[PDB]
Amino acid sequence: NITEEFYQSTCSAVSKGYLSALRTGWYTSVITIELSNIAKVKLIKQELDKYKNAVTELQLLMQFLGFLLGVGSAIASGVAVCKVLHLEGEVNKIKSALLSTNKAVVSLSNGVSVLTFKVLDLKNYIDKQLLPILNSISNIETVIEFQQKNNRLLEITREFSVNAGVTTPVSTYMLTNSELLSLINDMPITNDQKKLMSNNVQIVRQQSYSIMCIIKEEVLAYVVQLPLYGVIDTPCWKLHTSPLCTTNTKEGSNICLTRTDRGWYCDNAGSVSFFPQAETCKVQSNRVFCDTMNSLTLPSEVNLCNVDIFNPKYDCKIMTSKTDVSSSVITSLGAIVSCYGKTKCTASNKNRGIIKTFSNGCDYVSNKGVDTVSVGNTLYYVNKQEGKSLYVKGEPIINFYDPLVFPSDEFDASISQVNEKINQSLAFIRKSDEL
Amino acid sequence: NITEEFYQSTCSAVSKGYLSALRTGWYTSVITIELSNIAKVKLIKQELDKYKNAVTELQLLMQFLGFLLGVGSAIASGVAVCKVLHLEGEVNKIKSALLSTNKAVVSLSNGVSVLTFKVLDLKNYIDKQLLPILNSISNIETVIEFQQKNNRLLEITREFSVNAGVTTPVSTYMLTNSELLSLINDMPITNDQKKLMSNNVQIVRQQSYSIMCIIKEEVLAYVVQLPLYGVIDTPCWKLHTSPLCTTNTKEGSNICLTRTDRGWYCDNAGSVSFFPQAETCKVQSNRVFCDTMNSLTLPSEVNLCNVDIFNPKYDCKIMTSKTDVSSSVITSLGAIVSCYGKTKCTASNKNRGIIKTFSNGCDYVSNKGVDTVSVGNTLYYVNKQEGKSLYVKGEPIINFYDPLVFPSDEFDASISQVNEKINQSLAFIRKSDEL
Amino acid sequence: NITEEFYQSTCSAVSKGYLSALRTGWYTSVITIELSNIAKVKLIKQELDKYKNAVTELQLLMQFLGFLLGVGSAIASGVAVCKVLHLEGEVNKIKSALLSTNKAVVSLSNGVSVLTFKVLDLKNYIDKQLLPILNSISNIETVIEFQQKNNRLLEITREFSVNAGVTTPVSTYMLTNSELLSLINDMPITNDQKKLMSNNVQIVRQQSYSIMCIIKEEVLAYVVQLPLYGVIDTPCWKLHTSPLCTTNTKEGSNICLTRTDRGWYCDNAGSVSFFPQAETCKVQSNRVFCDTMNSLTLPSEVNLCNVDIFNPKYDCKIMTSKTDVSSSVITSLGAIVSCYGKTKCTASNKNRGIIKTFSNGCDYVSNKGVDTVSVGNTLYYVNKQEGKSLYVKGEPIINFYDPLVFPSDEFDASISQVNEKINQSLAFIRKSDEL
Ligand SMILES: O=c1n(Cc2nc3ccccc3n2CCCCO)c2cnccc2n1C1CC1
Repeated sequence: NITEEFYQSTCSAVSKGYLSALRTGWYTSVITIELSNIAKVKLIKQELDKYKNAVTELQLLMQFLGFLLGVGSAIASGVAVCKVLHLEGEVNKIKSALLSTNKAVVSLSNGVSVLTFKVLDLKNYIDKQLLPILNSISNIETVIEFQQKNNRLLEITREFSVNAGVTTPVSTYMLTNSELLSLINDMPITNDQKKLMSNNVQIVRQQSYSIMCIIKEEVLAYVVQLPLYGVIDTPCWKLHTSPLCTTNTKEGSNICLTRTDRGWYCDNAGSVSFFPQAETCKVQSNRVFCDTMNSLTLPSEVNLCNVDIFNPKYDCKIMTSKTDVSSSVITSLGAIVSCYGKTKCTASNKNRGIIKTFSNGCDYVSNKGVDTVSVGNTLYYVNKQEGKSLYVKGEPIINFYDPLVFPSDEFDASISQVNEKINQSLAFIRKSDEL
Repeated sequence: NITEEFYQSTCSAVSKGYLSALRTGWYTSVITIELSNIAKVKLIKQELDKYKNAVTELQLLMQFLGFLLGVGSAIASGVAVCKVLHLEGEVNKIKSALLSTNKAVVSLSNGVSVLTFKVLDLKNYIDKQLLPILNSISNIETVIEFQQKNNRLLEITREFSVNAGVTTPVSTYMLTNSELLSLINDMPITNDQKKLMSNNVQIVRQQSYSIMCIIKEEVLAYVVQLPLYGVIDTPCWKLHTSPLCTTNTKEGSNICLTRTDRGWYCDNAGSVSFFPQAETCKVQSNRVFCDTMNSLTLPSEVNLCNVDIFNPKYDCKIMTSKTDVSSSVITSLGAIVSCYGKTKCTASNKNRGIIKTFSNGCDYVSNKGVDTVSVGNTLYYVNKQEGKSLYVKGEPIINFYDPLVFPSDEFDASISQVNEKINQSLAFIRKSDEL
Repeated sequence: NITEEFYQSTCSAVSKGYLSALRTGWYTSVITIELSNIAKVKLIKQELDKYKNAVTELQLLMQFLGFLLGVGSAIASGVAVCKVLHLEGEVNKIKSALLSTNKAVVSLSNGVSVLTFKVLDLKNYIDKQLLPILNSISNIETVIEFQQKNNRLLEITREFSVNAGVTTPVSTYMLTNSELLSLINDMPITNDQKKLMSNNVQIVRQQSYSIMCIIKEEVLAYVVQLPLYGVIDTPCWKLHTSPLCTTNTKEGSNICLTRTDRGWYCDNAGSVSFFPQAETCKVQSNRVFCDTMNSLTLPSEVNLCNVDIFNPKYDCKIMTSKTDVSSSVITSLGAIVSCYGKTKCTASNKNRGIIKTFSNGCDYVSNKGVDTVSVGNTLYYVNKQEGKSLYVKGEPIINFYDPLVFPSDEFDASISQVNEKINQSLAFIRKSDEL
């Protein structure tokens, strides 16, 4: 299962063992609620005005390397469908197909065959239960049943109200679990995809959008926009990097280097999907949920940067500085510690206290027997996930650089770019020498 | 209406056709709820203890270029009013003016004439409905009416609880739609401003704050802080930029350049308001809602950077790198595609599939007939907004630069700054030549 | 109390007078709800199916200098406990200890002695109130009491549903105020710590996590993860910095410099905790709530950068540019104004209007008599906190630099790094001179 290697030479760690679940596409579907246009009945008269107020609100609704990412439009697929429902006869084409069945496909005269779904029939209820008796007296409940149907409308309306028509995650009121699962059952997708979504509906919900579309002809329509997971069960690995600095006694005489390529990496279609912001990803035990909108597509060679950062096949990205501050990175199965200067850095067991005091430099410790890590005044709990760690001994590459000609304000840089800068300044040095 | 030009020479696009709605100021108003200090009645006894618990909770409450932005204090206007209500007699000055009318102006003895507003009178209700009968028996409902008044208190209290006294957006419980609209009617603002806010109350709500102020003398007061839109119906345009790189076969021999000045631009008072984070802005069809807190004020000359980026009147901002990664930017009426290296970049129609395969470089495609764009493993839906696009053919300016003396780690840079760097290094070259 | 000095020489301001409250550790505790496994009764039959649906949802849940910060794992302490509850007999060890008392310590056979707490006993209720009568008829309410117990379950379930098992802030449904306060009473902490948390429960709530742990053996368990405030009542001060530029008439001939070390500073354990993102901190009157996860530990010498930025004991961090844009920073007791170019910058009184027009450069004004500040098209309200300001006159240090050899794209830089860059280029100049 989960494993982790630490590289002393580059102050970085890789956690492998994970399986992908990447949102690669969207599945849109039109969700409809049909509406009515209007002593134990005083309850019903109350709920009935809660009703009109919701309808009223609804009508008011009308009238390091992350900077390298592109810029999408997350709900462009859903709004594309909404804009079509505004065509005339298009709300009736839906209203007609959803007469004798609660789920139908409406060819929207735009290209898409959209799955339409009537989740709530208030129009029918109010007109075939409340309307005949509103012409004084109430039976049994009924009162209960209406309060339940209606409350859902109020919840949906409250969400669209506070979010100005677009919500996420998709609540159980936008789409109940039984509705969602039947939607999943009728998706043109592999059985693996269906079981993945069913075992993780709340994650699925979190990657979905609900877009308020239209109120017209006693019908409320919103578009639910669900994730397509086109990439599933491919290898994933997370890269943790921390500043690697020299440790000369004299303050400010030090140089530093950080691999800037931290994030999630997943094998994808012959390339590797890279996610520079490792919080656009959510881990569940050993399954990594990601969104390809927040990714770059890179050559698979990129993994060579961990094995060997000076390699000729991929140019590994680094940043440089003279800023030797202490800090820690909490990995999947341990902790990276960049201890510099006068800082007090330790690792501790819950019951025994400090078991390791860190030297200046960059070091690593596994969660096996260690509960917390301390850098300066910052206490970090480590992840207590079960796995195996490997410490890969090696000379910190920062020691291979002469501080005199080291370039120290590079951010969008790399190993070859830095060497190029060094060569250039050694050229100048050997040319003034001959003077 | 909406239109868009793409500039091949600078890998950028401008969407024009939009109308401004900029929050330029705040409108504060004190909102008050008067409180009471204490078999079908067992319901009322229940709601009455829900009441005391809310009061209890309430009392506990007491005792690219974005880095160039300034730093405001969003609720400083509202807290300014709150701090005054803590003066003595100031809660009574309010409580006295709101005796026979539900809406009054209280001169707060600080300068401001604040609009005071009593939205809920629980004190009166409990003491003139529940208190006389609590001395055993219940009439009719009444039970219903109290549950409704009280539920609002509980909703307001829940919001102030989970947000530690400051909430946004302002919910329909903080301020109902009928209350908000009457507030809007009595605002010292132009009719255009009133219709704008009325046609978009949920957006208005989203730009408002609710600040819990005080509980004192059987009175709950919070300050609602509503947006003033001082700039309305002025031209707006959004700028989309993407990395422009050379495309030499040999990996890593390439240079790149990105216009760093993407964002919203709105004509404002003889200058142009620039919003570097184009998600501090929300578009509704063709109206752009923005906040001037998140803006810079620039010369109107800034638009010349699109027509002609080498112009003498404004120095256009760019960043440089050697990092030729592929990506896409989804514009208002199409997509910009920066395809580099081995990446597979295409555009597709829903029903027909791939209709264009992109060459290495920077290119553009309109939403007219194109539904999705693909860069590497990333599928992007384009916006299906109705508009007209224009492709402005031109030589990519990156081809005008000799890679040998190109400065490649500039972020906070510009066209003239880069030329200055180039001149300097050509000076050195022509001085070593004469050796 | 609160005071503020402005430094004209470096365009910066320091607000002192604050007292710390730093989350330094976590306090975890297992919270349990015991569950049942199954005409006025039609209400109860309703609430009973709301019940089963919640249980159903719950079971589905199973199966400038911020870039210098380290990377923690916020809920690693809580999940550590959760993973233990999944051991066998571990849910029964809890269920057994919580038989005759509602609060017990369960030695989890892992090391920790965790505080276990049964907040809601639905199993007992349903089986000792509803189950004997479900074998037709209902007494009194009871109906009310069940609706209240059950509603809490539904609220807890709704939160865990929409947040996929991890929530924050911890709601009054996860943990009521009376439960929280008893938890606080039994914490191994100083009386100062207890009074601090009791006077600020909503802030405490905002720094807490609730982590859904397990459903097993008619028991629901979640881990509430509360903040430990190990540092309390130590001096804090916030640093405000703004761009300091030259003001030569000719556009683009100017140089700029910004102290990049803005944020919160708190005295902590012989060092100083620095918080580069001053919105990971929340002020309540004069108490600063912070999280040490978002901090660096620095030498106490760092405060010398305000007194004297050219000092030999700490190297003060600055960034440089040629980008002279106007902006403002709203401080605790006034405003910093960086006015450059053609921008219109003013300060105004509510009742009197413009009382100061700013010259080009960097200037400051206190909240005493000033209500708003205007830079370009941006209106800023100042904070109306009561305090004393001091303007420290001084030559802006930017005027000490020759523009010809000034390094203008440094971000991760400092005063000594810049001088070093200058010396190097003056070396080259004096060596070409002798030619
Ligand atoms: O995003 C960046 N940049 C880009 C960058 N370069 C610059 C040069 C001069 C002036 C400003 C510059 N900025 C803007 C940084 C604004 C952060 O709030 C960085 C440069 N050096 C070190 C870390 C950097 N990061 C971190 C990932 C957050």
